Amino acid sequence: LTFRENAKAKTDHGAEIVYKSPVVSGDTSPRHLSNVSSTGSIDMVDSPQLATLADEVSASLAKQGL
Amino acid sequence: LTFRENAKAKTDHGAEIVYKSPVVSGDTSPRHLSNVSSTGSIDMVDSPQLATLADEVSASLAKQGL
Amino acid sequence: LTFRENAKAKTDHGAEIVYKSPVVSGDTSPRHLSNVSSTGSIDMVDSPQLATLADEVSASLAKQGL
Amino acid sequence: LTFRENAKAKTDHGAEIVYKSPVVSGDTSPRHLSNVSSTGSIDMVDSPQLATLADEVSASLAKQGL
Amino acid sequence: LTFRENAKAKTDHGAEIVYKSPVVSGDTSPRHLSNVSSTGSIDMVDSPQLATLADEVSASLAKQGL
Amino acid sequence: LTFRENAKAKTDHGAEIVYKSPVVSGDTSPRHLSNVSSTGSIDMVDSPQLATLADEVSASLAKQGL
Repeated sequence: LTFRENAKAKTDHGAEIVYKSPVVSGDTSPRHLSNVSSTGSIDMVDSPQLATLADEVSASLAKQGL
Repeated sequence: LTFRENAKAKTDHGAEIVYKSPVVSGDTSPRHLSNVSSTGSIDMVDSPQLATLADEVSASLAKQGL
Repeated sequence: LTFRENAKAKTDHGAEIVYKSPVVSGDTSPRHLSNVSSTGSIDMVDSPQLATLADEVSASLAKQGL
Repeated sequence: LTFRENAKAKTDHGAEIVYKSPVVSGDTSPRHLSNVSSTGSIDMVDSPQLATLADEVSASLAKQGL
Repeated sequence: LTFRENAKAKTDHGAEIVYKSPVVSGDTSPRHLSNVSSTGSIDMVDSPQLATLADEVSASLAKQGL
Repeated sequence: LTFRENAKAKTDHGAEIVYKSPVVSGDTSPRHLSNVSSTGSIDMVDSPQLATLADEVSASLAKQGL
């Protein structure tokens, strides 16, 4: 009884072989990927709060969040 | 009884072989990846709070968060 | 009874072989990766709080956090 | 010039107050949460490999992983 | 100038107060949480390899891993 | 100039007060939490390798790991 498994990359006359090899030359920058699984929760995810009150502000409110 | 497993990369006449080898030449900067699993929770994730009150502010409120 | 396992990278006439070898030449700076598993919790993760009250601020509030 | 900040929980005639206090009476067991940020990598995450060859096995292969 | 900050929990006639106090009565056992940030890497994370060859095994292979 | 800061828990007629106090009565046993940050690395994390060759095994291989 005989079994053969072969995985082959074969080149004559001089060129590159890339075998099971991830190559990343480009710049990689995914931004703001939110994966959320929530039950019964109060979640602020990727949800920054910016408030500015400035230059002669009276009797005034910024209300943010939950 | 016979078995052969072969994994081969073969080049005649002089060039690169990259075999099972991760190559990263590019710049890597993923930003703000939030993965959240929340049950019954009060979560602020990746959610900075900035408040400025400045230059003649009276009787005034910034309300942020939870 | 016979077994042969071969994993082979072969080049004639002189060039690079990279075998099972991580190569990182690029700059690496992933930023703000938040992984959160929360049950029944009050979690501030990657959620800094900055408050400035400055230059004639009276009877005023920045409320942030929990 | 006056400011008053109040957070109040008030009870007449005898009952529990739970204030900013996480309470977990249930059993907590999240299983197999994989968070993966990958660039140019060979990653096996949460990916066990089980191989059994048993009881009269001849000239045979189990091939797993990357 | 006057400022008052109050955080109050008040009960008449005898009962529990839980204030800024985490309470965990349940059994806590999260399992197999993998958080992975990978660049240009060969990572086996939470990925055990089990191989059994047993009871009359001839000319045979379990190949696992990388 | 006047400032008052109060944090108060008050009960009339005798019962428990838990103030800024972690209470853990449950059994705590998180298992197999892997946090991995990898650049240019060959990492086996929480990835044990078990190989058994037993009871009439001939010309046979378990290959695991790297």
